[PDB]
Amino acid sequence: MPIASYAQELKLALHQYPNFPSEGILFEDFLPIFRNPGLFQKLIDAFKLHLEEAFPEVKIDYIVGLESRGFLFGPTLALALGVGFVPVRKAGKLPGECFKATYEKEYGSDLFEIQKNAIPAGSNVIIVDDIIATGGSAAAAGELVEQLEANLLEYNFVMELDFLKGRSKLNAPVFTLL
Amino acid sequence: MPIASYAQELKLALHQYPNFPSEGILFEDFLPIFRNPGLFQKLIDAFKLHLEEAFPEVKIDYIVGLESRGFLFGPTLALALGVGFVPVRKAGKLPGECFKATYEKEYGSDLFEIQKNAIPAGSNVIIVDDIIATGGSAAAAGELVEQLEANLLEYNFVMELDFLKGRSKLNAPVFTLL
Repeated sequence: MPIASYAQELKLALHQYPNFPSEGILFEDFLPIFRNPGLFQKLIDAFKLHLEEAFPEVKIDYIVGLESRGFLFGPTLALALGVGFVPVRKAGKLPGECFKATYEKEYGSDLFEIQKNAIPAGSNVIIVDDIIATGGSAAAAGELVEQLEANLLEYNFVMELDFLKGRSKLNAPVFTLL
Repeated sequence: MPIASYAQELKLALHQYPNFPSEGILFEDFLPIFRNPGLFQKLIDAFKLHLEEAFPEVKIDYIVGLESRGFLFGPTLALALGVGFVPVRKAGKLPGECFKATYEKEYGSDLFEIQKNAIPAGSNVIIVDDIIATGGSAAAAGELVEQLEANLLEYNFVMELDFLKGRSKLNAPVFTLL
């Protein structure tokens, strides 16, 4: 059926890569989806249909995409929904005043930013990305949305993979298409 | 003229930032465009209008976008045109067999990749990105398209900025919207 029909076709288009990006990790490459407009259309329609059914009476203001894979489908989904798109980037890339969030890893940390004036306080947003695994960048994006005094309605991911490092807690509902 | 109207309105949405990313460079941020679906669509319509005039009797097979600002509008443009999208990424990120190209800077280098199986030989391609300044990544992307034995029809950029380091030679015509 509908969302499930699209999910099925998209799953079959993924390419499996064992031991990537590290040994033991079974990677799934979604890039083939973008190479074919027929498949790309179904990816966007699947998320659009999901959001229309998940929030029939709640207004979505922005799609927040995570660098860089979330940039591949997030902006198009935003346009398809008639809403704005705002990126979360690795620190040091965005111009202007930015809110910052840190993801502490075993060794070192990952810094993320979002432009302070990009989303008004009270806005409702959906954070999107390709893969949800350890969840570091997703959790960080969540903190940034909170600093903007915006509401995180849900996270939308294309897939879930096991990067062998456990899972960081996400403080919002999660929908994973595949 | 339609494309003139789009360009003028899009230019007004840009935000200036002195000395970014480094001292002496006057940056222009196009991110506000994506925050407004009406403006975002005008950006897409502007590039569509250009390509329809530039390649009336030539089939475009793929839009190749550069990481990561090219990912913000490249996929969207691709789907709007009904063609495929393929990313060029900084080395070490893409899964699968990849072609490699190096951008030699004065005191370092930037390595780029494209998946070998992403584009069939003989395909017609348009490379897109936000800013054309030094042209380093753009030149590397051109070399990658050549390794795929594909035809580079043109480069499409949103804007041109002066990064104070000259501009590398590009082996294909260039179109800059703003």
